[PDB]
Amino acid sequence: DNPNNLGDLPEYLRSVGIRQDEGLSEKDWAGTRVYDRNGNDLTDENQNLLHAIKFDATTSFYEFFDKETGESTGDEGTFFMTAGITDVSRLVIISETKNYQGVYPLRTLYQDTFTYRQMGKDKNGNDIEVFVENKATSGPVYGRPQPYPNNRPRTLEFTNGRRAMTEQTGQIDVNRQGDEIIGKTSFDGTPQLLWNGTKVVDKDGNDVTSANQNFISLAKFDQDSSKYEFFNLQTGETRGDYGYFKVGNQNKFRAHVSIGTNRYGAVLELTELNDNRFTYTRMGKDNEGNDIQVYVEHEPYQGTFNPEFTF
Repeated sequence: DNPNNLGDLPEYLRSVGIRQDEGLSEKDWAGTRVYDRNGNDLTDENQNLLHAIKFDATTSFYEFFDKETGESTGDEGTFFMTAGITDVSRLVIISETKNYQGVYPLRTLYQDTFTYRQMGKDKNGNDIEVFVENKATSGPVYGRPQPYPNNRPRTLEFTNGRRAMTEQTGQIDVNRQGDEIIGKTSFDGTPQLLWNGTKVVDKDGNDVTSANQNFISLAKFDQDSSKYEFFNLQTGETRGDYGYFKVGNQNKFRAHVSIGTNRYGAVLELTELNDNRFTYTRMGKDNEGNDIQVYVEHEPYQGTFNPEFTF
């Protein structure tokens, strides 16, 4: 029925963010106005913040398009709304073609309006926080009641969409959200799990951890806030690599944006995901220093550290 709802959970048990992602996926969007926090109109000074958008929750995929033509801008990638259960809601954009990431606190998502906070420009070219208002260009009118409503059809179409992800090294659980599998919280929102990288292997299962040590962390995920942080496995100290994460696309990738000492985004294909192990794949090294595909295995952490998030 709803392929994004792994485990067929009633809505009341789901994160706010995944429900918001689904809401965003129902409509074509276009940037219409930009305002400062007081409500003063700065649309003319921030035209570059305004585009047309299509979102797909199931694949956690977005693309931007020209408002005039609907032609792609060539910017596509991963998006998600943060979980929003124990922390505030933010839109995360990880561009897979334009090599940037953005984190935009939610201001409004209701009916035909989607507004978030972004850095923009005031009348004098000074950098200021602005609110970027998007309006739906498809769907209902949202006026008076209609027994027989005349809804605007959708028109945007993705150029490519999310690629098919088929790399597998072990069982991949598809009956619970991957955020729950790696970032389980208790009823009151307290994260319950810690993981560590155990080894890095090549496609034949040979251990190449020696050549890929910096991929090994003590990792902490929280499904209720979408927060992650990576710590030095041996010292328990933060690596300065922390921000927001999402397991998406029928649990076939883990994506994250680092907002710490090195600004980057990652979209990593998951090849195993279960309560005993998760594995992602990316390019790494062999011991001769050649560039090879590697697989970074993780298991539940058995050590004594229990680090708090540093942000």
